[PDB]
Amino acid sequence: HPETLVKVKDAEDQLGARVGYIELDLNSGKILESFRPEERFPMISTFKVLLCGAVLSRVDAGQEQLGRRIHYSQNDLVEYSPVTEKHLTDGMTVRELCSAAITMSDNTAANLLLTTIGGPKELTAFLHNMGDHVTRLDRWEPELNEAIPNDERDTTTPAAMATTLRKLLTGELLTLASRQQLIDWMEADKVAGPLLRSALPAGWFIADKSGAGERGSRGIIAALGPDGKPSRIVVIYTTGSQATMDERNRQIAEIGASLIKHW
Ligand SMILES: [K+]
Ligand SMILES: [K+]
Repeated sequence: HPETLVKVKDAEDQLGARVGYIELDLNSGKILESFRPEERFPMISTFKVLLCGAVLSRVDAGQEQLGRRIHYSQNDLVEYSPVTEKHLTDGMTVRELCSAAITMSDNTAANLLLTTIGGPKELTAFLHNMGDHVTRLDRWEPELNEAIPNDERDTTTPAAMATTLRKLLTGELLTLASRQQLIDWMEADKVAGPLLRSALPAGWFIADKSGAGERGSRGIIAALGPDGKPSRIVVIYTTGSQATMDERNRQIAEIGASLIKHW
């Protein structure tokens, strides 16, 4: 609904930065509303859902086991690795790493998983192979969060990310076991606290992944809907703002409040 575009525009006024937005019908794939749908924005941590989608695809193809244990060392730890920093000696399984990466925003976990699939180049190849010719991952954590103005490395567009997430959560790319495992990881409630979840009415379903990077970069991807069943995909990104994290969060939430109101 255009009333939501009013809020997206208000957000740009408040943040002094670009905001990309898209609302997609989960069932049909029809774009319901958009703002800067084909402009690039850093994916930041939202790329982790795509990463684990590629991991699950390999599990489906028998090239990976969710129960496989991976050991690493202090040499592998990068900034913000809450789960991995405490399993240096125990190691972690592929399943535990995807859970840590998606639900706990663990960066080392994402790097370990990137290594298992062949790195940024293979994630990008995976994306292209499924029809996403826009999204690209070029670097590892933490450099992929640089958000350099006008840099296309590690970026997506609201439209590409929304369409790719729909394909991952519907259709045939993943087996039902994998689709649901991906959704379950996105449903866990740990990170996306003050964003779209804060605006969600009771009984509504939401599977999401938010991210924050350098230079004001922020983003969230989500599948949500009433009655514990998702029916739409929403993708919001912004980069370049000098506003506080709290200010950026409030704007994203206000956009969510509007989307819900005019559902
Ligand atoms: K290393
Ligand atoms: K989540």
